[PDB]
Amino acid sequence: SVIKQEMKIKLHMEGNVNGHAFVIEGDGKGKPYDGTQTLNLTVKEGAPLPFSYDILTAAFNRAFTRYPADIPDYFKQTFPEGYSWERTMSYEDNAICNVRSEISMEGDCFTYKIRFDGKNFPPNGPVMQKKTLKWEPSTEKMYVRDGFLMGDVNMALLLDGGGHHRCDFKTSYKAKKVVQLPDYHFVDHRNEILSHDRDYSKVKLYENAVARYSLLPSQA
Amino acid sequence: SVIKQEMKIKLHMEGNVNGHAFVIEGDGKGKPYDGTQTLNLTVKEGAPLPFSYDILTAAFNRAFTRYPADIPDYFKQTFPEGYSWERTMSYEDNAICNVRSEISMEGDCFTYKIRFDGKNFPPNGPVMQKKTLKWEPSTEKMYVRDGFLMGDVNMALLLDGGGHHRCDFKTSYKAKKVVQLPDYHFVDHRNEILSHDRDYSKVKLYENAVARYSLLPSQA
Repeated sequence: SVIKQEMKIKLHMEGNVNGHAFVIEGDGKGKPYDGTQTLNLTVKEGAPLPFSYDILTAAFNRAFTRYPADIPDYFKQTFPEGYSWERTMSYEDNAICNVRSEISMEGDCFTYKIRFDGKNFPPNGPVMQKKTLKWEPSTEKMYVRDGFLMGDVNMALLLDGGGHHRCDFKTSYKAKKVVQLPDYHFVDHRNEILSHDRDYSKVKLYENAVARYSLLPSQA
Repeated sequence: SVIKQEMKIKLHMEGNVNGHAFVIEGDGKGKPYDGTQTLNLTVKEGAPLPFSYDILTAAFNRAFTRYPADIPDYFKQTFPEGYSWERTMSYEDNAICNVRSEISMEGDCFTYKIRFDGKNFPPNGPVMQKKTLKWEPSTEKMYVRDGFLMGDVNMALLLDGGGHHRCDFKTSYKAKKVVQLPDYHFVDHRNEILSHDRDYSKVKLYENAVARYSLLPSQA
């Protein structure tokens, strides 16, 4: 127990999407070993945000993932020292976001330092017209590369007028300390905005994440 | 009924990979409602194949998917008229495969006509050096686009060595008749070569495939 049953979170995000600068801070709590967490996010500059808040939410810590015992837990092993991750979000209309987060801990509180850059979103697309409703749930594919951990996930925004808008995430997760490396595996996610105000200047955000091998057995 | 509890398969693939021409035929059988199947495949022209057989396996029919009653089964509903699909396989060293399959039915037998083109495999890469061991199991994400069904999946080739070579599959599945369209969902896979002669001129190939929604409940 360096990672406790219950851990708090603090976070600072600096961002810019299609020219628009903003700053968001968050406070929250979760249960690393259950893989659940809840954050309260507050826009401190750049309100009201002229884009879909959904592009931001996965930026706001795989320490909150239920890991089974037969899969080494890359993320919980790197604490107290921590880790950082970097991600590219590639949208099917050629927008991209590049994100970096640096994760630390002190006592029972994680702290994140986040940079968020989005660009080339079409001005009449679903992101810039706030036409998204949520992220679908997902299955991220986890795999070791050059001594560290990668995660790739096919994501999808549910639009009103129930089509989808696809986005591919690739993330490199880098432990500060060397750790027992896991075999290829999956992390199932469901990310959800539970409540927001009109502007999305205040958001309550929840994630459930559960790591696993395939449900399907191997044939002899 | 139409799709029986047991359906036989016959197929014919015409292929080219890095300039090398080949033809493969196969016979076998499966259980469309269990999502299981076995194929016995034979290289008719182009032996010995100079590249990894693994790049071909996913080309060798989502009617072999166990669908739960609460998710419309797009693939079983298109029979007996059939369907076709078109796929890009995009490898991380920028090799690329483009694949087409036309799927038909006679009585208790599916027949496929497959066109496989692969190119830009680097000559010391693991595909042309036959350093691949298998695909990992995967989770394909299914969503409707303009009245048909797309499936995207992050795939990975386990390497003789211990690392992985990533490949992204994008597939359009086009039913030949109007059919009840499913909501966003997931198909889990595990494709496996069970046995092969030494040149892979004979190969016994197995797939297990089960459709579902997220394992994780929503939060209200």
